[PDB]
Amino acid sequence: HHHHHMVDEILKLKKEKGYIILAHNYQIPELQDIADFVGDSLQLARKAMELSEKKILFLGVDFMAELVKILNPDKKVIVPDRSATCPMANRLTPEIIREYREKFPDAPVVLFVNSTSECKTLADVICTSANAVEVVKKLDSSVVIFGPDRNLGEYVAEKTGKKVITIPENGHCPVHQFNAESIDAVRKKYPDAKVIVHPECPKPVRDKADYVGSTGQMEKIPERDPSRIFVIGTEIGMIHKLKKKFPDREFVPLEMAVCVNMKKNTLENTLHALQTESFEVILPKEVIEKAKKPILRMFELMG
Ligand code: SF4
Repeated sequence: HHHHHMVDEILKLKKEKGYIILAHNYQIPELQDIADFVGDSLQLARKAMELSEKKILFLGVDFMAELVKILNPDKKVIVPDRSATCPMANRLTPEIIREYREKFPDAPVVLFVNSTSECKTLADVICTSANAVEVVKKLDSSVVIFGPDRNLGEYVAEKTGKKVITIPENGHCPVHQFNAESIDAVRKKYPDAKVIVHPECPKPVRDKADYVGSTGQMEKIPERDPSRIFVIGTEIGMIHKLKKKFPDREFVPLEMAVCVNMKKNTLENTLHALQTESFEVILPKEVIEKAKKPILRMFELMG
């Protein structure tokens, strides 16, 4: 295979230099295939608490790389592209969080994992798409401040019956803005297919799906649902993941949806990262100390 040179050297350098490679489900297939662990944000966060390797190469976006670092302050965490980020986070700021705390006195602040580490220092609890409902359900409050994703917060409100105040204004993931007409059309094309969508999708898409869940939840659905065809409403990288796990099922994208930031990582720049052991993820010690609290609370509210 024509990529063999990069694949072979990545595997050699990872072993020689003592790295574990963690990747998100939206990474390109070629990178998923060289990673030691590929999962959703919650699975990556849990893996980050467990792993023993002294050095971590993380393949995803910066806020998750930083979460890995927060949980492993004394390990070296590197990423191949230091600009890979989630655009939804930048609109959420400390000033907005403090404004809303005052506006809603005793409402806990629940931040989605795609948020700056600075913002996480101000959060009561972190969540991911997988556990947001569970986290908010278990909190001792009928009102929560939630951000940055409005769709996820609205889904949480539905599922919990609680008041969810979303910050900032119109925070959303462009990748998951499918139109529900795509579900109508695929219902006609494949009448027995099951439609699985991400909770970051807008409400009419969520409401027309058979299942709503994180990418890790999506991967578990075929363990219990014997359907021959699944239609997948999330970023295109998950198709490869699902097809690998379940070669005897068919996975159809709801629409083509690409996260440009997730695609910044390539075989070439991942090789360069292992050659140079760059770019290290570095945070102020104060940020680690403060942000770890709501991250650890997330795990306390699950189990
Ligand atoms: S897919 Fe959406 S929410 Fe996830 S990193 Fe990309 S822009 Fe952010």
